[PDB]
Amino acid sequence: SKYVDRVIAEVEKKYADEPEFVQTVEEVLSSLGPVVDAHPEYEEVALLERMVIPERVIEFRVPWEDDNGKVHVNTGYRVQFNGAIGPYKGGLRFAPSVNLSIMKFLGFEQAFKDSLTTLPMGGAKGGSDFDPNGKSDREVMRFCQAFMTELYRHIGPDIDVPAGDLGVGAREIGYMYGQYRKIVGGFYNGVLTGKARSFGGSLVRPEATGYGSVYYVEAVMKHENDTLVGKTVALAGFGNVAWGAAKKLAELGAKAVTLSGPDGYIYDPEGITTEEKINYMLEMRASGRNKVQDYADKFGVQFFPGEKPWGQKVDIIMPCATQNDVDLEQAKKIVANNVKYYIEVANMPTTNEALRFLMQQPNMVVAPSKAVNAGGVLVSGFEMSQNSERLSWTAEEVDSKLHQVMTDIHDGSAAAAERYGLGYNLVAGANIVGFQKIADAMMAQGIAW
Amino acid sequence: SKYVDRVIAEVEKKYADEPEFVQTVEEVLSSLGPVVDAHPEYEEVALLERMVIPERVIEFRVPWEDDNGKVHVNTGYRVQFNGAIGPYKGGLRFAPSVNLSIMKFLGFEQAFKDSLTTLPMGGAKGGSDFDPNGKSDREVMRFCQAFMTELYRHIGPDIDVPAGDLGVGAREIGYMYGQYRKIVGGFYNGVLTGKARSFGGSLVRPEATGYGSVYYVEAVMKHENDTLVGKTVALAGFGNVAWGAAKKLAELGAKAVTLSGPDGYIYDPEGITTEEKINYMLEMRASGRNKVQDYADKFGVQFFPGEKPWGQKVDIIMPCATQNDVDLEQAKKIVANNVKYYIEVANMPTTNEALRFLMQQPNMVVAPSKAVNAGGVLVSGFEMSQNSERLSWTAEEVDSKLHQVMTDIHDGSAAAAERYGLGYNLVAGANIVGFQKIADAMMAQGIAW
Amino acid sequence: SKYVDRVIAEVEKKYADEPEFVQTVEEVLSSLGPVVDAHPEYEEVALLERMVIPERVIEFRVPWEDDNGKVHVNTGYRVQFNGAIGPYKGGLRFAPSVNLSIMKFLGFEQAFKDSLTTLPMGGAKGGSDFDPNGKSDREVMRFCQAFMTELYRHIGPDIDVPAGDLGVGAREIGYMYGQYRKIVGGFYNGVLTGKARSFGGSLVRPEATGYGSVYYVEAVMKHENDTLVGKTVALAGFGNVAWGAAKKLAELGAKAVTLSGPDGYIYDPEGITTEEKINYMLEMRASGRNKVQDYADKFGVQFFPGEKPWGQKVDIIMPCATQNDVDLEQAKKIVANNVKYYIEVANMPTTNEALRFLMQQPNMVVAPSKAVNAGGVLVSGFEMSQNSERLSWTAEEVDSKLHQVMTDIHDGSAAAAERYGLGYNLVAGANIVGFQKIADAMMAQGIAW
Amino acid sequence: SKYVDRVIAEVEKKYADEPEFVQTVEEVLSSLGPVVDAHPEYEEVALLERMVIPERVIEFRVPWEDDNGKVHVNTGYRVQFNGAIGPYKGGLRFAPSVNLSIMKFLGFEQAFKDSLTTLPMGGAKGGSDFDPNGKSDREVMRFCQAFMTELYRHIGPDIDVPAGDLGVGAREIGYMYGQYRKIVGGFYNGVLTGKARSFGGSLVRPEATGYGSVYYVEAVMKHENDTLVGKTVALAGFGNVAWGAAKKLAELGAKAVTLSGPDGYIYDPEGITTEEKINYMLEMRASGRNKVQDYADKFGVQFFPGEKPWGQKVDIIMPCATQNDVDLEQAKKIVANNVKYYIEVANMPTTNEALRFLMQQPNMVVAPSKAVNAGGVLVSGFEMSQNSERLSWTAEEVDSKLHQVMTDIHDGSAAAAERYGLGYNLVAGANIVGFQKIADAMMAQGIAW
Ligand SMILES: N[C@@H](CCC(=O)O)C(=O)O
Ligand SMILES: N[C@@H](CCC(=O)O)C(=O)O
Ligand SMILES: N[C@@H](CCC(=O)O)C(=O)O
Ligand SMILES: N[C@@H](CCC(=O)O)C(=O)O
Repeated sequence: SKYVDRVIAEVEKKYADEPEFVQTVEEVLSSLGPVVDAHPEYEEVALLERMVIPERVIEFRVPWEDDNGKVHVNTGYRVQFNGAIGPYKGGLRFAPSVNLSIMKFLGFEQAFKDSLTTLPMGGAKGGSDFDPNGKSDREVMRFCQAFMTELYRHIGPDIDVPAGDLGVGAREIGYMYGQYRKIVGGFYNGVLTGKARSFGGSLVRPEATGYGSVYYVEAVMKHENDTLVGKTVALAGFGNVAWGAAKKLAELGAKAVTLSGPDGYIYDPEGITTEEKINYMLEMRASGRNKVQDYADKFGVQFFPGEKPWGQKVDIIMPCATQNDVDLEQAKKIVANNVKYYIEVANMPTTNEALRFLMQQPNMVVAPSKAVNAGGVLVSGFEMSQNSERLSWTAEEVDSKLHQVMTDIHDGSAAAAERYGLGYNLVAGANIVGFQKIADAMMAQGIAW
Repeated sequence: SKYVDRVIAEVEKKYADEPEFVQTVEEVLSSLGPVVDAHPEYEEVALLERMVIPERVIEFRVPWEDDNGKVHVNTGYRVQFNGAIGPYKGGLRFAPSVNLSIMKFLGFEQAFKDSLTTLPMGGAKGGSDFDPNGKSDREVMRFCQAFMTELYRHIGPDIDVPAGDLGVGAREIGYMYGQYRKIVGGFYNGVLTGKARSFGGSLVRPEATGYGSVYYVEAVMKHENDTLVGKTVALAGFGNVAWGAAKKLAELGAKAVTLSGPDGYIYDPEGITTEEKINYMLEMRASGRNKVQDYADKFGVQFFPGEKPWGQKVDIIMPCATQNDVDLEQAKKIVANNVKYYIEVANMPTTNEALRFLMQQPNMVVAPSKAVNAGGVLVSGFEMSQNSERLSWTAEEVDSKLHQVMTDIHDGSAAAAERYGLGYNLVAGANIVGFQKIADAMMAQGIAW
Repeated sequence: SKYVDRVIAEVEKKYADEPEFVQTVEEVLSSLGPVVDAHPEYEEVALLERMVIPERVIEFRVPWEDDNGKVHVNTGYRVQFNGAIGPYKGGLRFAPSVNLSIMKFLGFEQAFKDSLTTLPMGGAKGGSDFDPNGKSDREVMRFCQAFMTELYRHIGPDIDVPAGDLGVGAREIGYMYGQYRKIVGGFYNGVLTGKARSFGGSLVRPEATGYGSVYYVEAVMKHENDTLVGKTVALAGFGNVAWGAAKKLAELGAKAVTLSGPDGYIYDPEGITTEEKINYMLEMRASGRNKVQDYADKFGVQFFPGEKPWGQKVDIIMPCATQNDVDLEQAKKIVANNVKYYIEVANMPTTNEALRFLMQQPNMVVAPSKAVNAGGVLVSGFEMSQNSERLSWTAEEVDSKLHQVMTDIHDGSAAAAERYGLGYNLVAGANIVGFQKIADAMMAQGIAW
Repeated sequence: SKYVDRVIAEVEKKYADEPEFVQTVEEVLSSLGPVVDAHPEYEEVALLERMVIPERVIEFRVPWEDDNGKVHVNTGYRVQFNGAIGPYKGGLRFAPSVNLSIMKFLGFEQAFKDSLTTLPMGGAKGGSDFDPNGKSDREVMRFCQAFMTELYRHIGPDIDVPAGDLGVGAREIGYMYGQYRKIVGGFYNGVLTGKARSFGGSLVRPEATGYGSVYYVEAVMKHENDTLVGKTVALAGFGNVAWGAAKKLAELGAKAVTLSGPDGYIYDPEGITTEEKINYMLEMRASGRNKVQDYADKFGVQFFPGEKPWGQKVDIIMPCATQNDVDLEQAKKIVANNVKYYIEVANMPTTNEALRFLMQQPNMVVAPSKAVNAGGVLVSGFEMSQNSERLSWTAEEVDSKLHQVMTDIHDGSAAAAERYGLGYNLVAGANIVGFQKIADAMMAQGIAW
């Protein structure tokens, strides 16, 4: 589509200094050509040009004092990218690399991911260049208070609902929420999600991302007249997502056979499928040692230091740890191994070069992270519902809806790709399904945003 | 000061992509060494590190529709840099070059300028990459409405009071204000300054910047046991500031002998000192022709196309038009001419290379724009007072205070430079006087911002 | 002006059921032809069509309980007609005849009157069909509380500042204000004017309307190379306005020779010029007897029952009591008497037939009430200034400004009439001066309201 | 008055547990008998019963963390006692004895004091049982932030304007204000008074209480056909008030001859009348040593440890330090000495027994602190005016109004006492003048508060 190409070119030029953002826009917009060409009305109201500029961006100063009385200064961000279909929604990331480029790219993708859930959630991202590494609990608390002392005026249960991400977990959400309720003088606990149960968090929260990713893979098997049962799976990490996936894979008849750490990776041909094995991951996580070897030492399984587990021959690859984990190098190994299922779980775990490549392979099934990991934000949506109803749902209620939605995200994507003649292209399908709802809403709302 | 050098280095690295901002910080902070070295307490509360990061930055999407029904999208900014001593305050600039770097640099300087006025005004800057050139009146109106539809929630008479700048005049202020009062449902006319008289603008508004700059030069003459009477002056432009200065120079016994346009410059040895001559500038401005030749055609005076008037031998140089007007090339001519008085009137009309150079010259007097052009923002402060009192002052009241303050800005700067042993360095003096009030306020307010 | 005629015709048709409003619009708009014909731009933005429709109208239910526990229901109004040049401003009228027509007509005229003061005040009117006659003090208090319990959300010191009118005096203003400050939880005493001194009322309040009307007449004498000294004056009423006028006439060398009541009128060839005489009016007012005879009984002066004092031969006629007091019948007597000065003081004290007639008389000077009685609202403006400054001015400060403004309202009107070639037509002049400021502001504010 | 006696009896019974409050009510109400007996209408609307119950009381939890990371908990109060004539107004006291009783008594008296100023200021008091003694600057800052994090929602420039008192000075006001402006997102610097100049404090602030007390004494001399010149004066303390009084006494021809400290008192027959002597007080204050001996060591003047200076024979006694300083014991010495002028400067520096006693003495002049020390709150009122006008007044403007008002507070009190036949009773006169304005306002505002 000439219209699409034109917007990408203008973006590339205007936001040259924001490489991460430019690439994401290109990647998403480029898959929408067929849809946009079928809707000339979009161009007339400059829809794409509007979409690529966040509704509102806020940056602010965050001075705070350490345990020694020294004053530090960081910068806080919240990018409220698109609120056409629900209050802004998206996690908070505290990491020294954080800048506007990275917030806009994650925030643009968040809009598409949130649109897929089928719930009324807009897209946003925020965070700070504050580095939680090595800070005391008390230091993290004062930072969170000073961060919220400004942030509170831009968010709220019907406006913008943040949540956790890298560097931001239950603990930080708790401290921010305490400051919020104090300043505002009321409860409004739907202002943040990822909360502890005592003040409104949802059951299935910890399992959400991981289980969700397995329900999606299940819908993939079905599509392909195949089965999870018996399948082996390579994971990355030993964290939350990895824990949740391993757990549900095992329950489903499958088994994970690898985990990974900055120190290397393990191989466990038996499968991280026991209560004892599965639970230990929590331990290692706890431990704060940050080494995957511990599992190998504990269970007496292979530990290959300084190596990715992308070389092992398995049925399914699920990268659930960090960005740009799988590169060309690793993709080629995966290919060579004749792995059919490549399922992104963590955010942007694959480089593009790697992605196109995997995508050129005819026999392969490639699932994009914005769809596969939607389970967590989907449970954040259920948490906002529970908070608005002022009650809790049972675990069975939450898990059962989680399950039905993840299946629909898969099926919907396929149907959409197929409709625009793209085959079984889950990557473009996720983009298309996500874009359509947003477009419909923006077109109906007129030219205001 | 090691502390100062350290903050400049961290700024240079962190905001590499914001060259204009980096340079301004270096230029201002570097002159404060003596003051900072005398106040060790500043470093303990990380004062400079706080100061260089704006309290709050807001960017937002601005879709709007042209006379033909085509939809355009621009981006709006408001950088609320420092509000320690008054509501945020600073102009709006509509120009296609506008970006965050430029907003932060003008907004950082605005804090120092506003601090010098002696009135309670903080520092901010905002605007859009919208280009008013070639737009209809109706188009500018719809843009201003859509811009304000988001902006209103961040400003207010006690919070942030914008005003005009490049691309933003009475007309735009009028349209934004109409939208504001409609959305908010009340009067609150102190929300913007630069208003027309019918709805609360102040007398002496149009003359403000120009007259103020002449009262300052007057205080310079006095300092130097000299006199305006008889002096000749090179101006740049034929606009508002130039008009106001010429006018007051003439009244004071002096006379301007040049004006300037993108087309060249004129020389008028008699002096733009008559009602007829003086008033014609308004005409040319009106005319929208944008040519200084008109004056030469009209009055039959020299017109040197494609040339700056920096070569003419005069007593006083007052650049009142555009940035980086006076470069090394032009400074060397000025030097060669044995001009003692170089008085910046327009904002950053001189490059640094040019500035250091002029500043190395022992016999010369160099006045920085943040002090010299304070007259306009000073009248904006009087306008907020009048609006808060719900009455108007007479022209004599406003002009008489304008006069006394500009004298004090000069005298104060000198005294300050002298105190820290810098001689009669009006440039560092302006920075020091401005910084001190802000520092005092931030130190008293604690570590919150 | 064809444009003017067209708007009047559309008004007449659309608001047929609002006779009082239709007539006022016609009367005012018809005098603006020359101004509108000189400004084609007005028609392009449909300025007059906008002006004739109030920005906002609010009507509301007012249940309240009497001293016997019976529940009564009345209706409350506030018409916020035009706020282009200041917060809405205008009195509250409690009378059983009150309806929307009457509120809109008084509110449209209030905009023009407020514009003449030269202060930033918009135009509004409000009130209720509640009848204070025969109610207890306690009943009036509960009514005022219930009326304010809804009204408070539409007004405020920067939004809409009501004040007294027929049926609403200091006492009612006090009760409404008490309810306001309780609901809102703060002071904000600039929300209402006409307050008692103890909580922010202004000195010269009681004298305001009356004195103002005499300062205006003074400017008329000057215009006409004449003098107040020695002049005799027919007043109507024995109330506030009459009291204030008599008082200042006497001080100025003149003397009133009549007063009036529903019972008839008195004639006092000596002049209501003594402390004893002057003060007695207050008595009669107090007395609540409502009879002008009391003065005649007390001072032993003529009392002609059931008669208007419009028949007495005097230098100046100043009707300061009720509407449509002076009719054709009375105008013809005035004419026959060769009275040159006819000065409306009370609101619409003359019927139109009467007005045109007086206006056709070549030798006569006719002053419209919107200008002549501006003194009261002008002191309400000074009260808002004092409240905003959080201090009181002295009586001399208030009276001296009152005086200078009333002179300017006269002079300005004359100059304006003369400019559009209308002669010394104070009636059209008041309309023109008032309209111009409002137009300027609306044109500058764009098409929002 | 039976009505008065009845309200005192009901107060005594209902607030038995609040001794300080009960006594103050009795003391004030008992002097109002004559006024109340002249206004039967008061009893009908239960005016006194309303007056003795604060409009609103707020208490709140204040957790905060010390320099060692230990968590402390204190309690915060704000009693908004009466807002009939202006926003609530009154200081903040941080001392371990603070409780509701003490807040209500100081807050009830504050209403009467504020009413005397003639400015629109209501009456309030607040504070905490937090003890600033021995805390670090950083600790006081965190406390002030946590205190304001709750307090901000109850105050504001038009609602309730706190200020300093025991334990709360410029430094604490600065820290609270910084937190306020951060939470609220705007300037609103009129929210607190006693601010540093850099962010809106008024000139003459430090001198205010002391100078004011001397202008009042001056009006007393005049009343009594006497003179300050030559008079000697016993002060108490070496603080702010003492410094200000000594200073102005000296300028006026008088001289202080004593100062006092917890360590004893000094006698300086020459007079603390030199720049050197006067300025040294600041030193001692600074020093934080808390000993008056320093002055005696420095100037070589008598130092009587563990003794009050109430025994020295002087013309005028001005207790300017602490409560219940002058007891029966000290009063008897004063009496014995034939001192005619007893002028309370500090708050409640005299016990009642002592007060009645002094008051029974026929030849003596006794001035109550609520009137004499009104100078400070009067300058706080001028500061709110300056902040609302968004400018500064000169020192001469502030001092000259200070002077005229203090004279009026004296004269007004005398006239009032005399009117109700009480003689020259400055104590009852202050109560009566204060009560009358408040009563007038409450009666006009109806039964809402
Ligand atoms: N950080 C997760 C959770 C966000 C949310 O729950 O709002 C994400 O990227 O979706
Ligand atoms: N644009 C002018 C005016 C700003 C103002 O009046 O706030 C400046 O740079 O100062
Ligand atoms: N009722 C008066 C006073 C209104 C006011 O003071 O706002 C009028 O018609 O002007
Ligand atoms: N604490 C002083 C000052 C209070 C104020 O300025 O509001 C008093 O008791 O009056």
